[PDB]
Order: sequence, then C-alpha cells, then structure tokens
Amino acid sequence: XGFVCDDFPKPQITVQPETQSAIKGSDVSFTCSAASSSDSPMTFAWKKDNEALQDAEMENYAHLRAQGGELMEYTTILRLRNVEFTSEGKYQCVISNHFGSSYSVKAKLTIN
Amino acid sequence: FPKPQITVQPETQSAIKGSDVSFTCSAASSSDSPMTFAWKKDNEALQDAEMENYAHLRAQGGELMEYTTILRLRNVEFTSEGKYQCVISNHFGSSYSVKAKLTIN
Ligand SMILES: [Cl-]
Ligand SMILES: [Cl-]
Ligand SMILES: [Cl-]
Ligand SMILES: [Cl-]
Repeated sequence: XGFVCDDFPKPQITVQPETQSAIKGSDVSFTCSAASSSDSPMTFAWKKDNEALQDAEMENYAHLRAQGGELMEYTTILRLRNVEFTSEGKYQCVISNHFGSSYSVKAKLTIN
Repeated sequence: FPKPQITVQPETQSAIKGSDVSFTCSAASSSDSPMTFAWKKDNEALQDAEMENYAHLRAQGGELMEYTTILRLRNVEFTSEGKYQCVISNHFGSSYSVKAKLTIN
C-alpha cells in the first residue's frame, strides 16, 4: 500500500532494532518503529531467541494522525535492566494489529 | 520533519519474463517543498524510469504532506533482475529506501 488509496494498514517497520554489546549489570534498550494508515488497536511484543518476553518492560508510543494527516507513527522501546549473561541472545520485535504482524530483524545482544 | 520520512518500503519480489512489475515507496514531510523521486537498480540511476508519483498536500486539511512513488517495469527481461532502491528527496535531504530484490524467472 501507500498514500494514493491510504491503504497501508499493516504496520510498516521504519526503524529496525540494532545489534548491540553491553556489560553485565548495565541497562539495555532496543527500539523499533513502524507506520500505518490505520488507527487500530496495536500490539507491541518482544522476543528473545524465538520466545516471547511475557513480562517485558516496554515504552510504547503512538502518534495518531501526525500533523493532522492520515499517518500513524509508532515506537516500541524494550527496556532491559541490570542485564545478566543469560540476557544474551537474538531480540526481535513483533508489531501487529488485526490487519497483520510485522517482524523486525533479529538484533543480537552480546553480554560481556 | 522537513526531510522526507519513508512510511512504506519497496518489497522484494519475483516475476516471470515478459510480465509487468511495480515497486512502491511512500514518505511524509511536514514541509510542502519541491519533491524529487528517483529509482535505482544495483546502485545505478534509472534515468528513463516510468514513474507514477503522488503528492497529497495538507491531507484532510492538516499540515502533513504525503507522497507515494510507483516504479513501473513493463515486459521484464532477465536483465531487469537486481536490487531496486527508491530515493525521495527535497532540498533538506534525501531518504533512501531498503533495497528490494527483483528475481526474474
Ligand atoms: Cl536498538
Ligand atoms: Cl513494492
Ligand atoms: Cl545493489
Ligand atoms: Cl544532512
């Protein structure tokens, strides 16, 4: 889709999470942004090594009808605090609404 | 946000020889400034590319400019295979889409 028919309701990832390194005990954040032409309930999920992070601390943002236009902008920030060697793995963001789910690139986290 | 912000990325596709193929890319700007839409194949400019460019200025009476560029490829040849990229720009800056691969069978 696009703006011609204002038909991109599925989330469109615009910012990918990035592969990072962190020291044990530090705080780590992963960010993923998306856009949509639909104002529909959104769901933000994060996974580590193909498994859901059920009690993940998140900071989710929705800018609906930005500047009075027809665009929706979203950002989800995964917050990892006091990271352990067990925090190491491939992190992935899943952004979805009832039109579809969009899967981010897998961002590797290395813990030293 | 005067520089264009890509909202829809072109998608990797497969097509049969002799068919028609289209790539689409959308962007938004808070600035109603002259817009340029360009498409490249394997980092090389497509100077005579057939395009359908759309500008929805002050959409719904708001202050947002919305744009879509459609690259049109007709009667694709095996030479049409490669990584396609969209560059959307105004005098504030250029935004580069992801590279979308086209496979020709
Ligand atoms: Cl990140
Ligand atoms: Cl496309
Ligand atoms: Cl290339
Ligand atoms: Cl710059």
